[PDB]
Amino acid sequence: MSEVNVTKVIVNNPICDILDPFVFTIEFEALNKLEADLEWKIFYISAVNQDIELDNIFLGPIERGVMMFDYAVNPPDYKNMDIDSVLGLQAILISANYKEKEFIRIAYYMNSFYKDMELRENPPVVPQYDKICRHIFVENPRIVKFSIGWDS
Amino acid sequence: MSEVNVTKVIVNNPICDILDPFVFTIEFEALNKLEADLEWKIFYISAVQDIELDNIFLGPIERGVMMFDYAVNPPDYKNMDIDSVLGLQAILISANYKEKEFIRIAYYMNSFYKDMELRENPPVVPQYDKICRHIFVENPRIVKFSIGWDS
Repeated sequence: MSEVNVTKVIVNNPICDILDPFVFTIEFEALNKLEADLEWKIFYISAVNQDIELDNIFLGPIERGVMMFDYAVNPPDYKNMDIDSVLGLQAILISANYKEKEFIRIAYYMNSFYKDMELRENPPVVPQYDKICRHIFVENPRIVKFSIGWDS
Repeated sequence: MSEVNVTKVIVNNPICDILDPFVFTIEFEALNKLEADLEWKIFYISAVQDIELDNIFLGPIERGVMMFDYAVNPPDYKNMDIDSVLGLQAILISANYKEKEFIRIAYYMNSFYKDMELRENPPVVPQYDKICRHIFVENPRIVKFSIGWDS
């Protein structure tokens, strides 16, 4: 039923400071030309409280064939977030949409923690976001596909 | 009663193609000068026999702190069981003195196809250039052993 198959997702900087942008290399194959653009979104998932949309971009026109692209998005504003959405188990999710309907989601768990062990053992009362790093679990993508309408 | 303490181990390229060398940064402190060299080995652990990837000698050992980078080449995946290539494996750092092991540090790792179609349908002939390993860095498995030294 799906007109588009996602063939690759590369997490380019799986271990980095949390202030660094998320960078993905994404490959997909269109089985048919589509009249409209594909919409790719990135979501930050907290405290595994609501999901934060990091960015959304449109790609088109969509011809039959394979396309691979780089997608860099900025991190959310950790200063205005619950500390549990900053330190601990989080997730990052790629969402693909057509005509405002999601047809696949790919998410990766990630652990966020202070890089230096003493601050891990004794976290300060005021967080120091410049010394926190995320570790994305690239070997375990969580995928769900959805039946949507396309052009017919 | 150990004369040498291992204070840091950093896995420099924890997520990479399996054909890339393993690179470690290792820090240790000798509480006393030692008459002989330290021997550091790296082992590839299958089906989580073991393959010794390399061994190097460091010396002379003076009292104090030393940090060094240790790069070793991967094993010959073409002559290995596919189950020793894809899946849960391990990589182990071994430190020895006078041919006696006094500490071992190991990390689990998952190795998987980067392309989703080959992940769902792995080929009968492996494509090692398209497999990636993820070394599980925040869970080091350490065991220390009391050995004889110089006294």
